[PDB]
Amino acid sequence: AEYTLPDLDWDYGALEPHISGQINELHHSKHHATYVKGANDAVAKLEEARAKEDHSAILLNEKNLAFNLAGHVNHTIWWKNLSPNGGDKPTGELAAAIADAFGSFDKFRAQFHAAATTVQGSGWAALGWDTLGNKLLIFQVYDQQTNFPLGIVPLLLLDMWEHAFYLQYKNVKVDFAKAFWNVVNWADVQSRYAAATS
Amino acid sequence: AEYTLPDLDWDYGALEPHISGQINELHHSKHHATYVKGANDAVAKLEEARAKEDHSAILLNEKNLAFNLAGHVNHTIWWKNLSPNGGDKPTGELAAAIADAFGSFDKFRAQFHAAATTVQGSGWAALGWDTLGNKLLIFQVYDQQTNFPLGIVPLLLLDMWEHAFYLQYKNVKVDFAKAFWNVVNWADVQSRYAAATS
Amino acid sequence: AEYTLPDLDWDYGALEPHISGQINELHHSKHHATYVKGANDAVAKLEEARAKEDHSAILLNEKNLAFNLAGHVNHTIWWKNLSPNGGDKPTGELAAAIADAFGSFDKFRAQFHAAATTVQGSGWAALGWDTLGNKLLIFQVYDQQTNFPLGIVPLLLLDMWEHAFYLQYKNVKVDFAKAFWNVVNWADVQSRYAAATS
Amino acid sequence: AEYTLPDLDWDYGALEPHISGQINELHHSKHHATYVKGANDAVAKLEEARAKEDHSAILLNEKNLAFNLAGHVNHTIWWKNLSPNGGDKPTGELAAAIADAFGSFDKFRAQFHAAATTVQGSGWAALGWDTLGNKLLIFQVYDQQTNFPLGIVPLLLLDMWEHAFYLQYKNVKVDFAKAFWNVVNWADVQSRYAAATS
Ligand SMILES: [Fe+3]
Ligand SMILES: [Fe+3]
Ligand SMILES: [Fe+3]
Ligand SMILES: [Fe+3]
Repeated sequence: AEYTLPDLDWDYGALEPHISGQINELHHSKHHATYVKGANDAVAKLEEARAKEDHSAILLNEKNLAFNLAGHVNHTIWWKNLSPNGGDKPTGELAAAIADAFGSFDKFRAQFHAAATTVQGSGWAALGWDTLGNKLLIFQVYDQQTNFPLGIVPLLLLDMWEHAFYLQYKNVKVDFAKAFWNVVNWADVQSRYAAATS
Repeated sequence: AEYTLPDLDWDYGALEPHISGQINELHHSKHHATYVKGANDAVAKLEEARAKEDHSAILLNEKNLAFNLAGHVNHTIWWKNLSPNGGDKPTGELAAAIADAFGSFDKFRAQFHAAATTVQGSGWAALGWDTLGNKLLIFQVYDQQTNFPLGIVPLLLLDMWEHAFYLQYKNVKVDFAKAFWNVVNWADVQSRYAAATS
Repeated sequence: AEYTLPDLDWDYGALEPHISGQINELHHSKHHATYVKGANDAVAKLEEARAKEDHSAILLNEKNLAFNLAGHVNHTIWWKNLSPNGGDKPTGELAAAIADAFGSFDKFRAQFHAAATTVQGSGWAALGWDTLGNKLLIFQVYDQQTNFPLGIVPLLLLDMWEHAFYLQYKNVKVDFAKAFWNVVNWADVQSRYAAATS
Repeated sequence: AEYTLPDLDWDYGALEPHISGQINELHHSKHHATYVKGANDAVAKLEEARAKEDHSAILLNEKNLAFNLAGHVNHTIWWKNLSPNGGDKPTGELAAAIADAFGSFDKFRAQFHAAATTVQGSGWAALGWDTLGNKLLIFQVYDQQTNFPLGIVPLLLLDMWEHAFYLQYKNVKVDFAKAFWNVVNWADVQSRYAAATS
């Protein structure tokens, strides 16, 4: 049926001071809200293309279908990764996963931070699981749909779009990508991981 | 451990006349061969970055890791999708999947063809399963790692890179994307699908 | 010698209420400031690559050289296009240029607005002169360095990066791309045009 | 008026053995031929959009207008840069330009080669003149329209698209990017340069 904008497991301001409630609202209710509709639209148009056997604009339908389903898919997980009782570090299976995968949790943080802070333009930092080589990796996502292989299982995302922190951190993304760690929903992450390795 | 170039379930010329044996060789032994090594390299470099806690070139490591693991991941499936005893149409569960998903198998072919034939530059045509909205969709992949959402399960791919058909079809990709259907490994596709819906 | 961040021909708040002084500062002193240094860096690195005859990271040097020189080049013109005594419409030669080129000034505005408001991610709207076919065209720039032909002469740019209006307009870029017209430096534009046709 | 496919200043095989006559034909008469029409089309469509004040597909019109005018613009210069009586090295003003700009002609070759040989996917290697910082630089062009700043003056291009050498060199682009130098039209380059500095 249709894609729909999902509910937060918390109150828009749950995250201060690390993330502005202000931001959360706009993000969820505005920006997510949107991808959810483009998503639905593009699908719709393909529906119609095929029904009229006219794929003149195929290039454009695949690009909008890609772009919104993708922002929709990342913003959904972004929410789940966030949490007011989140923070510290991962434990057990995931935590181990991490150190063998990146040496230590700090090693991983580090790279994750670099990943995120150097996107040239819009983008995201993502920890995904490689079913290919059963590895744990970090990709630097450009925009919402580019720069990683098909089949990767997402684990922890961190929105680096300017609308993700400009109201608060302004031009200092560095500060925002730091704050980020203080609300990370490790639980959600650990679940995501278990499932993917299963 | 490392990524490795996989073995074909057939003899390089199994596919004539639809695809030149010549091509298959070059493709497998040359082009795939390569992505498999970049893949391994980029991983390696990240290993080293972190070990030297120097992520100055993070942008470049994530881009090479993305680009080769991605060509590696697509060329692997590309092989499996191909088959000398392949062809005709899908049956059962997948075949049904298809008609409710794109109206008919011809409707789907059509769109799939358009998808593929209009890439602006390098690229691929891909049928992937949406775990999000449990849908069956077609994406137009640019290069090897761009233009589709994270978490999509690949089902049927069709390499549209010039090195995929220039020796044979020259500038007429249209002809090649047609021939394509005659060696499609529906079996492989139907399996891929069952698994993803499971 | 080096690229340098240029001086504004006005006071940071000259532009309210159409553009926040706040924004102008950040933009100029922060974001521009930056591209000007990446610009200088990347150049520097190429200098060094060649001096050590090691172009292992060529991919990355060309990408940073492209990306910063490009943001540097667009933000420079962006400033010049802006003006507190700007506005209304173009006159004379340019104004004529425009109507034969896009039918009317409103026709052109319209398209220019659409151009800008639909970028998928970072980007800009640009009016450039085609020395090829001596035409006047509008391109939709992605990020800072992609989506237009080599040799185009820039005439009027409009920054659509989220950091260009989020503090003020928040998620409503539409509103910002409207306000835009009220400070357009037609004079600067008309000069730019004369020169290019010469 | 319209963009038109230009005439070569030589016979399709003028370039063997360095470039296959076969290739030249296909390239000129097929691939160029095409960009010249997309070019004309996209323009046409914008014409129509505006006439119907319907810019729903603006994203797609700007992308096709960008992509074909760009391949059209690069392939045009590509022809001019090529020459049967070409080769050796540049002289006078340009030659000097080069050594102060990249240290030596070999330093420049080197970087130019690296530039070209590592494109990830489609792309080109380009020497352009920076009116910004009056510099001489090399950019790595992705596809046909991405990866360099607006306002760069093209000087020497080298098509790295697979259809530019696969028939001949197959997967060994390295060999082709070498051969390249043997037909470079320095004259054309030296003129291009004089003009740009003027
Ligand atoms: Fe976002
Ligand atoms: Fe391939
Ligand atoms: Fe900006
Ligand atoms: Fe070409």
